[PDB]
Amino acid sequence: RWFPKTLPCDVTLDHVIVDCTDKHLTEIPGGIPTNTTNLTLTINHIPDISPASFHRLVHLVEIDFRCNCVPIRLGSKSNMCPRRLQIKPRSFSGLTYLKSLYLDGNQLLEIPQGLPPSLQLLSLEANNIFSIRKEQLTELANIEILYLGQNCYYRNPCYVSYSIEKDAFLNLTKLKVLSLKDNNVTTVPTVLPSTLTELYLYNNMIAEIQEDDFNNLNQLQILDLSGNCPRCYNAPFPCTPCKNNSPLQIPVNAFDALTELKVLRLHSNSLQHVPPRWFKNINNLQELDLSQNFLAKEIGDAKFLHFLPNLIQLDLSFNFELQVYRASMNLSQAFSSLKSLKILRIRGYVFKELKSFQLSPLHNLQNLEVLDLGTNFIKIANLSMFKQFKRLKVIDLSVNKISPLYYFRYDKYARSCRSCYKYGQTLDLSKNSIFFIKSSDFQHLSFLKCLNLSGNLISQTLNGSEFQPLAELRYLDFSNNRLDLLHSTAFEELRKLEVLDISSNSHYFQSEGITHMLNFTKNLKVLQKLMMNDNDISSSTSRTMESESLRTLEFRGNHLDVLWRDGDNRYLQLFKNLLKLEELDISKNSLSFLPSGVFDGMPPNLKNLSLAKNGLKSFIWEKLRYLKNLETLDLSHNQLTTVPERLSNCSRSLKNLILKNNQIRSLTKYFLQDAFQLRYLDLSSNKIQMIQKTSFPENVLNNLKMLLLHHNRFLCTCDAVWFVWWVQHTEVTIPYLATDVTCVGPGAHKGQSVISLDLYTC
Amino acid sequence: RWFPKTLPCDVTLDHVIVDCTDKHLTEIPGGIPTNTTNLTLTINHIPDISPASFHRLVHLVEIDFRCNCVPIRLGSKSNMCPRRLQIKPRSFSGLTYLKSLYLDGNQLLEIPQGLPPSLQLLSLEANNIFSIRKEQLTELANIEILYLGQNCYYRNPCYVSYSIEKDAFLNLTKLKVLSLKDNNVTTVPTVLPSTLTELYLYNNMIAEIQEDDFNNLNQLQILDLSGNCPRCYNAPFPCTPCKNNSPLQIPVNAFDALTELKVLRLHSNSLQHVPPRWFKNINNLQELDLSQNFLAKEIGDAKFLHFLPNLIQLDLSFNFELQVYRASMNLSQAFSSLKSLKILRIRGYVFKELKSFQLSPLHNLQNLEVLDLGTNFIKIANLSMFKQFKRLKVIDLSVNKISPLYYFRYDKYARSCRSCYKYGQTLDLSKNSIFFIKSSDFQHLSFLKCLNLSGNLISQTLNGSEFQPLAELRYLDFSNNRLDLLHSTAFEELRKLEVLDISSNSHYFQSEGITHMLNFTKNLKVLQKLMMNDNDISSSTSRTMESESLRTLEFRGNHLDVLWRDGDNRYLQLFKNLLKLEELDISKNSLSFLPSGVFDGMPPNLKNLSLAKNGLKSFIWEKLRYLKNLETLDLSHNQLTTVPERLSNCSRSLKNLILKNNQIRSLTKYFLQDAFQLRYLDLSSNKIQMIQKTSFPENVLNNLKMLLLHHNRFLCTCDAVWFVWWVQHTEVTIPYLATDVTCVGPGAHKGQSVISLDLYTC
RNA sequence: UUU
RNA sequence: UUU
Ligand SMILES: *[C@@H]1O[C@H](CO)[C@@H](O[C@@H]2O[C@H](CO)[C@@H](O)[C@H](O)[C@H]2NC(C)=O)[C@H](O)[C@H]1NC(C)=O
Ligand SMILES: *[C@@H]1O[C@H](CO)[C@@H](O[C@@H]2O[C@H](CO)[C@@H](O)[C@H](O)[C@H]2NC(C)=O)[C@H](O)[C@H]1NC(C)=O
Ligand SMILES: C=CCn1c(=O)n([C@@H]2O[C@H](CO)[C@@H](O)[C@H]2O)c2nc(N)[nH]c(=O)c21
Ligand SMILES: C=CCn1c(=O)n([C@@H]2O[C@H](CO)[C@@H](O)[C@H]2O)c2nc(N)[nH]c(=O)c21
Ligand SMILES: *[C@@H]1O[C@H](CO)[C@@H](O)[C@H](O)[C@H]1NC(C)=O
Ligand SMILES: *[C@@H]1O[C@H](CO)[C@@H](O)[C@H](O)[C@H]1NC(C)=O
Ligand SMILES: *[C@@H]1O[C@H](CO)[C@@H](O)[C@H](O)[C@H]1NC(C)=O
Ligand SMILES: *[C@@H]1O[C@H](CO)[C@@H](O)[C@H](O)[C@H]1NC(C)=O
Ligand SMILES: *[C@@H]1O[C@H](CO)[C@@H](O)[C@H](O)[C@H]1NC(C)=O
Ligand SMILES: *[C@@H]1O[C@H](CO)[C@@H](O)[C@H](O)[C@H]1NC(C)=O
Repeated sequence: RWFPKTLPCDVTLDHVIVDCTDKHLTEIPGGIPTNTTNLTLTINHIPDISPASFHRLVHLVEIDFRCNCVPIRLGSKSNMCPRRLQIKPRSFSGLTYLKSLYLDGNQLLEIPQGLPPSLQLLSLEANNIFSIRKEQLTELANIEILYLGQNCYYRNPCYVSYSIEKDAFLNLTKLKVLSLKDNNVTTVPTVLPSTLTELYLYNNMIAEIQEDDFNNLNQLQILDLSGNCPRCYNAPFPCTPCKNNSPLQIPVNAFDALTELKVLRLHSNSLQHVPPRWFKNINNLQELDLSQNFLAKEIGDAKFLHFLPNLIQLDLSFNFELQVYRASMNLSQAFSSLKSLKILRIRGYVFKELKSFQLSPLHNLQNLEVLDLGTNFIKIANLSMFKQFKRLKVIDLSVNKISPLYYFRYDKYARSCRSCYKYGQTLDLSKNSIFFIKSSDFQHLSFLKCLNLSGNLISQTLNGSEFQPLAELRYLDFSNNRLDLLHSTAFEELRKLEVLDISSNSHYFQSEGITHMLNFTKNLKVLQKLMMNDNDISSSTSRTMESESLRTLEFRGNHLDVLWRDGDNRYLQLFKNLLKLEELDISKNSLSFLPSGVFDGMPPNLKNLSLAKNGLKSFIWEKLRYLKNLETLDLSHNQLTTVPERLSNCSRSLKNLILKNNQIRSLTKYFLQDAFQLRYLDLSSNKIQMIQKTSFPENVLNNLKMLLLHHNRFLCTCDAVWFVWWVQHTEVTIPYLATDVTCVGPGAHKGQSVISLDLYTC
Repeated sequence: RWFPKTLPCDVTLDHVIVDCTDKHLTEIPGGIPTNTTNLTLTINHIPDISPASFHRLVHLVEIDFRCNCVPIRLGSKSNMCPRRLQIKPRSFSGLTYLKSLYLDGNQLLEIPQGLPPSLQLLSLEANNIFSIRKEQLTELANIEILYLGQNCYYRNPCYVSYSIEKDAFLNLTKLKVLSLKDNNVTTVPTVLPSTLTELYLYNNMIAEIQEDDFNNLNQLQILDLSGNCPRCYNAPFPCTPCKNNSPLQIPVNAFDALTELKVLRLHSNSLQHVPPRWFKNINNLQELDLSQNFLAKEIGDAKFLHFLPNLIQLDLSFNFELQVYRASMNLSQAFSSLKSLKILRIRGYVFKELKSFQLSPLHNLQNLEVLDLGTNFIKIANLSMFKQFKRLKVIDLSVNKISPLYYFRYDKYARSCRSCYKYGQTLDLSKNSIFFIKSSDFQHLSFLKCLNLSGNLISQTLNGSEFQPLAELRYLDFSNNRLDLLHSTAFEELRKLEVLDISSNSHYFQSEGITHMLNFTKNLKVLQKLMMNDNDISSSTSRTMESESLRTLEFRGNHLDVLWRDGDNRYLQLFKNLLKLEELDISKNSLSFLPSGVFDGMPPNLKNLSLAKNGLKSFIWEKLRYLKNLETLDLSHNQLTTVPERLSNCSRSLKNLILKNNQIRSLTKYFLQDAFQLRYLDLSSNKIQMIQKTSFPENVLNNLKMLLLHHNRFLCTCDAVWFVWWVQHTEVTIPYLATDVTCVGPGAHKGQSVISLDLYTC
């Protein structure tokens, strides 16, 4: 480079994007390009905005000035904002091309004035604005999107009811989206402009809908009235219900004007009845969320479903009656109306026994993909019943009591300041009480692609006779179980098995004297991936694992340290006969060193090797000559103190060397000499002081995709003159260059960034 | 003190004990007291011993010079010993009073010569000495104890058979203890001096005992011949069996001379028969270890037990037949002979069903205390059977398959280089497959004091009707289960319950929508201690826990960070009504801060409080005024950067302040002013540079039991003059004062210990 | 850093 | 650091 970075911001270029997110700034920086279209300054501590702020920046279409002063309870309690953001007059009115402005999370007291007529989007979430006046909104003639939420709630209280003048929004003739969520609003702020497409009014104090409230809103596609007269039972937040357990009162004709309506969410409204009359003039409804109400009875009746032939998703989760364990699930025949239904969820209805007939109302739903009966405390269920449901993508019985955060969020859509479904048909029996299994349990289920048994009781000496019906099965998640690997024939029946997870089945590996057989993988002739993480495996009766197919083995969280104890050669070839193995994760095996033999004993095609988080205190680098196809080596989070004298005499194939979080204090004189194949190198979080040219030749350095250097101990004396220069001028990506690549001394420069460092005197 | 305090060694004083264990020394230090009786230099890197080594140290009775050069595979692989310890002539022969010498782990090639005639004990374990000659042993006329083991085994191989000359030990007329374990010895080194009391010959290549091998050893109390013709099945180390699965051959009359013999260990000898004839002349046998042999059949017969009326412990663990799941436990009636038996262990016999009668041979054993049938894969057992065994201290069924390292060590006695039994009768059902429970399961067991159900399947909504027979129960370990705390009546039946462990029952706390009732503790009117660690508790339907009795609550590894989320007051009194609570562990709750109300909401008698390992980034010290009985505060492993301006305006009662492992860079000007009650203060592993007198006044400092200062960033300039002086002269214990309390600068003194620092120039 |  |  002719001139160094200097600017503390990622200047991408598409549109000219300047991104100064979380750069510990107290002023907008100098040097921002004149052609800047989008400028982001979110999470900084810039205490004011003036006409100087954006003076030259005439082509700005977007300003993201979020979270420079987030409200006290929302922010960090180490770094509390002492004084609200100040916005002086005239700061925005120069900006003719400005289309989006984001001033959320700045403790603003009022809608900021003097905004340009070009503005289409204004976002003021998480401020202290709880009174909307018509006069304050006339600057927004041309506004289309308006976020006003999260200014009066339990985490950012205003201590009063929210106030919106009569007809405040009406003369916003182009307004499409309006969000007043999380605000302590008491009524729908009539009259609303008919142009509205989305209206978010959830988590508020609206006790009633008047029948003229949505009179003119023909174009409305999304309505959310959730959390008004909330159902408070086991709320993980402060929850005040409406008096007498009352519901949100919605006149039978309240929706008659909403012809175009695609999404209606009535989550947590304490509803007991879903009067069919609501939906008379709503033909095209696609999505209905009725979760967290009191509709256990209404689900038996449910006449309203007769008016919903277009409905793709219906949510009836968490409608149980308190203190009531129903013996079964009374589903309405009405459900058969729901011709278009792709997704149905009925978690938290709370019943003991599921029988095949209770689901009969759904048998003809042609488009049905997802049936979710999770978290129902179901104790009894003949799983063969799902023979009818071969066409379903997912059948979720997760969290039950079978044995042969989302619904409880306050605001799941809240914005920040910053799987095996793809294998085919899936039956999720996770987190259930299944202690024993046998073939009959899976009879008529030969269609299943993924079976999830994670988090059951299964404490069984699997012999190959247990999943015998499941010959289409590609994925078995057997994690968080108590597999007893006595027989090498475990899992051999699953002849189509591509992926097996036996992670966190440590129980029986923790006790001495117990025969385990890790050689069970010869039998599984299509197995691509095996996960046996966190099993505490320190003993094995067989001494090799063999497979012709296995590409990936995750072996983290075991005791290879015991198996490879110095002077015990028995297990040095444990992975040798995994002949296709490209990827081996042996991180967290409390390996303080590697005996000779470990690398010779690796399989031939090893591409990607993780020894992360072991406590490695030493490492013979020369032994990487045995791993002739090695491309990524992960030695992160260890106690290594030195790099090889010559990486090119260790491994000519290595592209990615991860050394972050070690105890390296310098580099060897010719470290990277000749390592032309190297592309990525992470030396971050070490204790390096100096780096000379001999170690980091330009030949090799300038071909790196990335070089990570942050969190070291750089000495910024005139001995550092080459490195400081090189960093300052190189094209090579070096993340955190303007935040965490800093000098620690000498004196003057202590704390100073290497990129700002001007060492004239040399 | 008049003089620092410069020797790098704990000078205890009883006998004058000088201990320089692990002090990174390369020479014996100067200044060792002339009256030194015991000197320890184990784990250092002192490369030789000379007549200078001990010149002045004339009263020495013991030298522990262990592990200054441990063998390559036994030692650290970062810091491998480059060259064996050298012992020059005349180094020991000045020491007239020397009685013990420990030169283990120094890579010595030969028994060191020139030793004094006063010497009673010589230890040479973990060296490279594998040939014993008579000539080399004549210096030891007066030796009583001789450790020669661990010079030829898989971890420290000599590559040949061990050699002992005929009659090598015979002219050691005072020899009592001789250890040749772990040595590749092929025969008992005859003839042995009759004076031998203990003889350790385990883990060797001894295929046969000749009948003259122990002819003259009337005084022998302990014999160990274990691991000779080892049973190699699931050995966690390299194990070579005798050919044809042969046993260690022991002539029927081999023990006839051993009249005094108290302990006989025949562990891992591949024995099939225990011929009664062995024990004909051994009256007083107290301890017999027959574990890891092939005695499944012999246990049915077992005629030899008839000759063992004095036997206190019998071990028959791990004798199962490979590939054989016995339907029951064929115990001999012979067992009834064992009148004196206190402890019996029969782990790893491997059977399916235990019935009450199989134990009938033991019914009259009056002195029986411990019956251990662990690790037997027992699937069925009526636990009421133990009605007969009310007099037993412990009944261990740990590691089984019931549902209504030790035996596998190489050398368990190997030396290093450095519970609820007390409640009464105990039934350990740990690590079993018990999924459901009910009252009948515990019928006739009302005698039990401690029940251990740790590590079962138990996934049940305990209602108070499950342990109803157990009214003497003082201790329930319910850990590593799946408690479902739906009912507040859980555990109320156990009216004598002093201690309850529901730790690591996180399963059902990890899923949303599930009602949990932490208020179950009101009912339990004698409960002293409750452990509910590692439960992931982030949701609770009740908002208080009440108890009149509870002294200790361990709540580590939960989510108080969610329960006390800023702006949610509901849980701020969660512990208030634990009225007798003296001790609260709320470490590992990922608490980045504490909201106001947390300390006002603590119970009145809180004495010690742990907030360790939370990520605390700040802390209002002034709110410790609410904890008027606080005595220990543990804020270790957090991100705190400052201490209070005045600890005495925060808490006048605090005795023990633990601040280790934080980010403190300086102290407040008057930190400890007036804090006369303070006794312990740990400031170790921070980033402190200077400490002035104003912060650490003498009147407060000199009353400390302990002050921890290591692993800081001390700047050793003339500004440090008071602190360097104070550290140098004080009586107050400061651990690691000569190892990890060091200057980091300026220049000259970088790395130097504060205690050696001479500041004349200031 | 003899397990 | 809007969950
Ligand atoms: C939502 O508005 C209500 C009232 O309209 C606020 O509740 C009042 O709070 C003040 C100060 O705490 C009390 O003195 C009053 O008793 C309350 N009035 C009524 C009528 O209930 C509430 O604080 C607002 N919510 C938030 C989160 O700010
Ligand atoms: C124990 O002694 C045997 C000799 O009985 C040693 O085994 C020899 O090892 C060398 C390796 O260099 C072989 O070439 C010999 O042929 C082996 N001989 C036999 C008879 O097995 C053994 O190494 C010794 N054990 C240890 C642990 O040092
Ligand atoms: C087969 C049922 C009981 N069983 C058993 O006899 N054995 C035998 O126990 C011994 C140790 O595993 C061996 O003889 C082995 O074959 C067992 N080993 C394991 N791991 N699990 C069992 O359920 C079990
Ligand atoms: C009691 C039998 C089934 N059951 C139940 O009805 N409930 C009810 O389900 C709802 C959620 O826990 C509540 O109404 C609760 O009372 C349950 N809650 C838990 N935690 N565990 C059960 O086994 C269970
Ligand atoms: C830039 O701004 C426009 C309008 O605000 C927006 O639609 C676009 O996605 C923004 N692009 C980026 C990368 O921020
Ligand atoms: C199985 O269920 C658990 C939830 O209990 C989930 O974490 C996991 O991703 C699921 N497994 C797969 C393969 O989808
Ligand atoms: C697995 O291991 C043992 C040898 O330790 C052997 O008995 C068994 O037959 C092997 N089986 C397979 C399927 O590889
Ligand atoms: C000191 O040495 C004697 C004799 O060698 C020994 O018996 C004694 O226990 C040792 N004491 C201590 C405190 O190490
Ligand atoms: C219960 O059993 C486990 C062994 O599985 C043990 O760790 C624990 O200490 C035992 N509990 C008590 C209270 O002794
Ligand atoms: C608190 O009590 C004592 C200090 O008196 C200490 O031994 C104990 O381990 C401490 N534990 C916790 C959890 O605070």
